Amino acid sequence: IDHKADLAVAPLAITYVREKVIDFSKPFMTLGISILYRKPNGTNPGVFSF
Amino acid sequence: IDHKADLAVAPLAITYVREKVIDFSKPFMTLGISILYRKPNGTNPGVFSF
Ligand SMILES: CCCCCCCC/C=C\CCCCCCCC(=O)O[C@@H](COC(=O)CCCCCCCCCCCCCCC)COP(=O)([O-])OCC[N+](C)(C)C
Repeated sequence: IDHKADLAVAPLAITYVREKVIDFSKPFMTLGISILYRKPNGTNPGVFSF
Repeated sequence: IDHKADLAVAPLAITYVREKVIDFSKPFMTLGISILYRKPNGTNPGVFSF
């Protein structure tokens, strides 16, 4: 906003508030919110696993 | 291009050639190429499968 730079090549996510002030190009990468979880292990099937 | 319209609210996919001629907004829907395939039909091998 202060013209101390020319581009902003970075993980700068396009949102409502930033678009109202500065201008973005079209997205070079799209994404979202996802879930981390520990990969299953199978070292405990229960004691009546037979 | 002939100014016989004002907007183009439609499934008009942003590509290289169309962007060089007309101007698009930022995407309201993102997508890609995916695969149709028939859902697995269970494969019951009969009731006398033993
Ligand atoms: C482990 C140690 C050994 C113990 C056992 C030793 C004994 C041997 C025991 C059993 C032997 C069985 C023979 C094999 C049959 C093939 C199976 C089949 O595909 O047919 C079908 C079964 O229906 C039938 O079985 C029709 C067979 C015709 C008559 C055979 C028995 C004769 C009767 C007595 C005369 C005997 C002579 C006289 C005796 C005094 C199965 O169909 P499917 O393909 O699985 O799927 C369904 C198909 N569908 C969806 C289209 C409906």
